[PDB]
Amino acid sequence: FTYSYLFRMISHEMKQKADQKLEQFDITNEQGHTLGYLYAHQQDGLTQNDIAKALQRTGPTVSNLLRNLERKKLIYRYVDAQRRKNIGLTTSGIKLVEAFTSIFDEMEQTLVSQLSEEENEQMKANLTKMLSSLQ
Amino acid sequence: TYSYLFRMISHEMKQKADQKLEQFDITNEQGHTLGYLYAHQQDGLTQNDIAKALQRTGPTVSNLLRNLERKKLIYRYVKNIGLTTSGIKLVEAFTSIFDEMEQTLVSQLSEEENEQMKANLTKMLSSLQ
Repeated sequence: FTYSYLFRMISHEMKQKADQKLEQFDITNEQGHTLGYLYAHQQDGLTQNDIAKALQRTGPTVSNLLRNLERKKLIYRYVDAQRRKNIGLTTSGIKLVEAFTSIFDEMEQTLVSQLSEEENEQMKANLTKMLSSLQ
Repeated sequence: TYSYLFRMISHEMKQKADQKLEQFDITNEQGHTLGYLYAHQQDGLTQNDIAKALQRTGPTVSNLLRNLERKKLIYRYVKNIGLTTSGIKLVEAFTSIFDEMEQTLVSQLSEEENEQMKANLTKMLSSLQ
């Protein structure tokens, strides 16, 4: 009945559904954020350390994740010419990020199709006001 | 998008909770310790008991308890750790944080906007199973 219970149960359930979707590509939640992160910043060169930071996880944890992604050849790496290893997405890696990026859009549409046009509009405005009141 | 909004809100809700908690001069970890003691006092807890239930190291708990004891929120006897009356009263007071936050949000919308808002969220939550 409370907004705290509703907001948290939804977020929880949304993550549960999204991860459910990502596992059909045999990708975990964290592997998903890593891949997505690389897809959004492959323009200049990311190091294992950059990923660990933005991801807020330990080097050895990140190292083991890149290795797993690496064996599938979804990423590759080259030493920087300017003592650090840059990580890059492979073509299949880009296709995979594009494939499950469409699934997330699909989830957003399913949620929307749950309310009428007017209800969606009001819901979005009200969620915004509440998001501000807390900020 | 709903995904973005629901994640940002859950993030801010969490912070708001901590911010209010800090108004009692209590950290999140300190709050959990007190709460743990509040619900598991009946038999007598040692630092070890607290550390394992909280999944924290001996020094962390040792530090937490020391901070708490200097405020007389807890006490110890031959060593079991117990919650004092002010400690129990403080833990009960934590409830106002959830209530205050619920009302602050509610007061953002009209009475009907709230019923609509809550019914729609319930629907969305169901579609999510």
